[PDB]
Order: sequence, then structure tokens, then C-alpha cells
Amino acid sequence: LREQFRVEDKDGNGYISAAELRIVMTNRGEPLTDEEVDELHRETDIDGDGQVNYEEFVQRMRA
Ligand SMILES: O=[N+]([O-])c1ccc2[nH]nnc2c1
Ligand SMILES: [Ca+2]
Ligand SMILES: [Ca+2]
Ligand SMILES: [Ca+2]
Ligand SMILES: [Ca+2]
Repeated sequence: LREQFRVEDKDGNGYISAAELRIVMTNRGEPLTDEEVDELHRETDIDGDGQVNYEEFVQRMRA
């Protein structure tokens, strides 16, 4: 979890941004358009501030 968050947190600012997540999904070859990743990010973003923080990320991985 910790290690995975750091991978996706490209700029190391303690958040996964939507753009960072789009880079992650593109690097993994996930069958999702950019728009669908934006929706995935938005759903993961519990507090709605535009960033996926570590707590929201762990709650994601619990799915
Ligand atoms: O932040 N995310 O919305 C999110 C969602 C699914 C993921 N799978 N692997 N990393 C992920 C990140
Ligand atoms: Ca970041
Ligand atoms: Ca949200
Ligand atoms: Ca919060
Ligand atoms: Ca958030």
C-alpha cells in the first residue's frame, strides 16, 4: 500500500492527482479511457478536494 501510493504519487506531494492516475493507468495498459480514469479518481476522492490522499487510496484498494 505505502509503496504503491509512492509509485503513483509521481511528484511525491502526498497526493495522487487525476493527471498522475491517468499516467499510472496508461503505464499499466488498463482498458480505460482518460475520462473513465477521471471518474475512477473522482469516486476515490472521498472528501472531493481533487486529490486522492493515502486514506482514500487504502479505502480504494479495499474494494
Ligand atoms: O486513485 N485512484 O482512484 C485509484 C483507483 C484504482 C487504482 N488501482 N490502482 N491504483 C489505483 C488508484
Ligand atoms: Ca502527487
Ligand atoms: Ca468524490
Ligand atoms: Ca480528508
Ligand atoms: Ca481527497
